[PDB]
Amino acid sequence: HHHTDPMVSKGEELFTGVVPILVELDGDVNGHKFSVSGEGEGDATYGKLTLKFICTTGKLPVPWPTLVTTLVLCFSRYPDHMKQHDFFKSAMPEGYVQERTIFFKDDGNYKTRAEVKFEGDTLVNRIELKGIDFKEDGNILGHKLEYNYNSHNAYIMADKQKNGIKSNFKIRHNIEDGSVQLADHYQQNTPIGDGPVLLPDNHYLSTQSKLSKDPNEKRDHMVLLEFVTAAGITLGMDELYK
Repeated sequence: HHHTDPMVSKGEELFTGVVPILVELDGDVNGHKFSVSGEGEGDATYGKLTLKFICTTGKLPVPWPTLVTTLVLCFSRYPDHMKQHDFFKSAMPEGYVQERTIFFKDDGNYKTRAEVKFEGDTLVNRIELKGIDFKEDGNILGHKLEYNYNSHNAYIMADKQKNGIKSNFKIRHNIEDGSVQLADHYQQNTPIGDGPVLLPDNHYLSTQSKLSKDPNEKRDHMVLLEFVTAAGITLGMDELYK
């Protein structure tokens, strides 16, 4: 890697090559307590994540797809002309707090708080999840969601007052009967360290995820292949290719 901005070189230097990932979640949804462990690898050069998650308490009391957004946007591919907008890498290695409220339309809410930071060479995502006001017969506690996932765009805006970022975005979960369960995401990220961070201009992250199962695995689990790419800022003075 070679950038003219030493602040960019610093972040890029930590996400060179393949980085091992640990994910830890403690959850309580309507008093159903559960835990999830995840392991895999991230490759920020390709925006590529490969993760396997296991429910360590037994059967997951909510559908796996409802946890995908909660269960490491520092592995996003930022194109070269946008690297000065990568908040996520700039906060490393001390890390950042990621907070969300997820409103399931006509159902309950998840509240999440995560610390994303390095423990030695390992990127760790440690999460507390609280779920309240879910319908026992609804799409979530009723397990009526399909085991699949769509492509989304998450718009990222600076919050200069907290030296962080915020995002609002909608996830669509396919229901078994061909309908859709909307999940409205509100997100804020703040640095853990007191050092400076890159505060971005408005842009979006483009996501694509595939869910699968390990045919040899007897525990309740999810295999996740995810790609994340930053976009929405164009290159040139009108223009390089014109």
